[PDB]
Amino acid sequence: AAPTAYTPLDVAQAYQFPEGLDGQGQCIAIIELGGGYDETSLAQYFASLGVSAPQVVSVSVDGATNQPTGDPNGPDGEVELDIEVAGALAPGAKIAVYFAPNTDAGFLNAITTAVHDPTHKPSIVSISAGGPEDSWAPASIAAMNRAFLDAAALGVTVLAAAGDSGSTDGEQDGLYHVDFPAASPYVLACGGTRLVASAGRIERETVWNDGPDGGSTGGGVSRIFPLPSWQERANVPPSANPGAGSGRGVPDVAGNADPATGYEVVIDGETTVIGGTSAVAPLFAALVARINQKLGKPVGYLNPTLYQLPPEVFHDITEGNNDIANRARIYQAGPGWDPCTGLGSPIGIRLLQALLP
Ligand SMILES: [Ca+2]
Repeated sequence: AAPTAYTPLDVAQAYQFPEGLDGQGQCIAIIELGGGYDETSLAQYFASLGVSAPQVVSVSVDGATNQPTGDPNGPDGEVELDIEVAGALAPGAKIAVYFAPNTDAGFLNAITTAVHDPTHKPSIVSISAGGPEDSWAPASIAAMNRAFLDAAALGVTVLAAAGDSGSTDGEQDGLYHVDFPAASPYVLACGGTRLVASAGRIERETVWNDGPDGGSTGGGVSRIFPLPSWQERANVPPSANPGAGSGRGVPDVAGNADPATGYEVVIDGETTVIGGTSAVAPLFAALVARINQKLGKPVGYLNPTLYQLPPEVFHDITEGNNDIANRARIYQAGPGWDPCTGLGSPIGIRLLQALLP
């Protein structure tokens, strides 16, 4: 009931991120289509958490640059949240922030620029929500999906927030929708939960759903991408939309996103609390950076592997739903993979152990 907040370190601790690793030698690319960040907030924040501040650099795509508007409730909130969560948890990694115009081509160009970047050479790319998959021009979906396929072939991991408006994803057309890029089978789709945790244990973790007013995690069944071969044993249900039909299930994993149990951050000089699935992609980008550091080689495309690992690697979320439109409870969490939280929240050290040869 009482709203709370965690520093990113608290959340990493709850998910048992592997100790002694900080992402040294890795580079995490973060895609942004607006706003900016200021060095003052970043320095104050990293100093406050006691971590050595990671190097953060901006990359201009199609003429766009780092331009904070100064409004803590504007786009700077998302930009600084992304950098602060990733940087606080993989402080040994270099962070490259790619700014592009807010257009389909700018978004595509930022991704490809990051993936093929010979100067920054990122091994991981973190992206926020981009909109209901069926609101996208088909040619844009194809181009974006190919960019993700290329990243997978190149050994670059791509993570994307699943959305903040539940199973309907902000549309009021009487249908359920999943968000893109999360829906691409080549992206690690990140859903959201409400986490109640302390240093040594998770007291409770449920689906993030604060109703129409407070938001809810995206999740569902794609109407564009077929059910991947590697996801056929996850028990993805048919789409809830009349006509049903199988399709790629969203999300793949999930982590704390509820603003009511949000992240303490500093935006435009102001200490405040922010949530949303935009926090989850960078959170897990940091985990992957630590794992890549230990393995000595990037894990790249992880989806097929994740779905074949033993379930002990994940914390299964079984309670809650992401319906903020009606009383049907579509979709609902339950034992095993579900369309609200996927495989659940990863247990960092067990995931690393499972990936060690
Ligand atoms: Ca579950």
